[PDB]
Amino acid sequence: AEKPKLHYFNARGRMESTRWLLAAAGVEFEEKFIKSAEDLDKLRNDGYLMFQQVPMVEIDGMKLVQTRAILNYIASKYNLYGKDIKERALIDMYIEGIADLGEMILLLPVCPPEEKDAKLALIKEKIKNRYFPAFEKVLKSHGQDYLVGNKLSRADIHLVELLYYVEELDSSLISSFPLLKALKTRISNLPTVKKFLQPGSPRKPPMDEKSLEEARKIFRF
Amino acid sequence: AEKPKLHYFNARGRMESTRWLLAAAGVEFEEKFIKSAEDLDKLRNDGYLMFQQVPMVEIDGMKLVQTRAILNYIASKYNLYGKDIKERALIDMYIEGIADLGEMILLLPVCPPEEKDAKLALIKEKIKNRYFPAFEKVLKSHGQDYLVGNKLSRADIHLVELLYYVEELDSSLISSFPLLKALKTRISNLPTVKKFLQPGSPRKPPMDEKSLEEARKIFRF
Ligand SMILES: COc1ccc(CSC[C@H](NC(=O)CCCN)C(=O)NCC(=O)O)cc1
Ligand SMILES: COc1ccc(CSC[C@H](NC(=O)CCCN)C(=O)NCC(=O)O)cc1
Ligand SMILES: [Cl-]
Ligand SMILES: [Cl-]
Repeated sequence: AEKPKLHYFNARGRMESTRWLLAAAGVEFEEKFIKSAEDLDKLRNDGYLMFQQVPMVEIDGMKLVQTRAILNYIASKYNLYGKDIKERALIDMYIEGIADLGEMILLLPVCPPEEKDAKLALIKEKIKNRYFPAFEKVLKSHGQDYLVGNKLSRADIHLVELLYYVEELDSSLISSFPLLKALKTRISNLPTVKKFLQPGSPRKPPMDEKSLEEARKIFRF
Repeated sequence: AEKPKLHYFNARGRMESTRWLLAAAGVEFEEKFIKSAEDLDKLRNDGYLMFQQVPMVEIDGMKLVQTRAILNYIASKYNLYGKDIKERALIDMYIEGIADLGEMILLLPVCPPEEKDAKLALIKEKIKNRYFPAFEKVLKSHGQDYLVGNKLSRADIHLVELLYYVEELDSSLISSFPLLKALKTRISNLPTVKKFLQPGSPRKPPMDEKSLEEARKIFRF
């Protein structure tokens, strides 16, 4: 066959959820790091990018852009997208809420500086009052180890990734959600995830000021 | 099975793409209009909104929130999500680019007054240089009447819907893109879509200042 090839810059950004999903599925991948605007232009000029943007993933003869297109494909291929159309609907509903919260956290450092205090507070309010309660409620309702179908799915993976980012933001926020804490523990002990969490995997660190500036350069924003 | 029931306010907003897809599929549906913050609060209190937000669609016993979850389910249910995983990947890539552009357009009236003109100019540059070229290129690649698999899919529907919104912004934007023009025409003449475009359907008008203010009251922004 061949290893999926992930085109992005050397940072979490919009590619990190794909790294998590592939790693969780046990799929070895290669990365080709964009180091400059000229590298990105080369991808564009070569016809690699449908909308002149990355992430792009080379997989199974396709050149897929758009995070959701990439993740949907990987999830379906590796049986992490539930068993039927109704389980998929629960998965999609859950992971779109996850993606909303993740997007708020992702973009926080590019908030206008004058807006940062209020928005961080609103993110924390939403975690405590909206998102964490929603997921805790799902887990409490069925009492099962996984979010959907009593079986590992992408929803468990995407959620637990987000829990690591929320921990980085403020380690107290999960304190009143024992079922989310338990899910974090369980999923982090699955062999593929536990390996990804260990030093040496493709897992990327928090984006520092420098890495963000590098993004600003490469992507012209 | 129940008739799908769409919960939203009486406007396009985030529910319009669902109205388009159900109508195109020939699926009869009902709408219950949120008229006040109090109506929204009742749906929230009563447990029907996973993330305390609408759109919400009651379909097949589910209370589905998140537009992409709703659309993914409807598309699968009505054979508008292609015929295999690789077709779904093209569809997803295409409709995510459509959603990106649609989101820019949706949010224009909520731009700070002094940023709006520049935002519109940027949207127009993206239409002409990024998005319309990408979709024209797809249509020219196979020369067929539909974007994917030589068969109607959700991609054709979401795209043509967007072409109507672009027309409202500036009827000149499509002028250099004859294949998109022709898709607009053909999809608009499909019996179901034709009927949806005619008066007295659930299709919603452009949101005016009065409807935007109602949104501000109901959703408290
Ligand atoms: C907060 O950290 C980051 C770092 C990088 C990015 C940009 S990701 C690269 C970008 N892709 C997209 O915006 C795709 C979104 C599709 N829904 C990109 O390629 N930008 C170049 C461009 O748009 O011209 C965002 C936040
Ligand atoms: C430009 O016109 C509009 C009109 C209404 C809306 C808001 S749609 C209702 C809103 N839902 C969401 O934001 C869902 C997004 C999930 N990806 C909502 O229910 N707001 C209430 C709240 O968030 O508390 C946005 C632009
Ligand atoms: Cl993306
Ligand atoms: Cl939504």
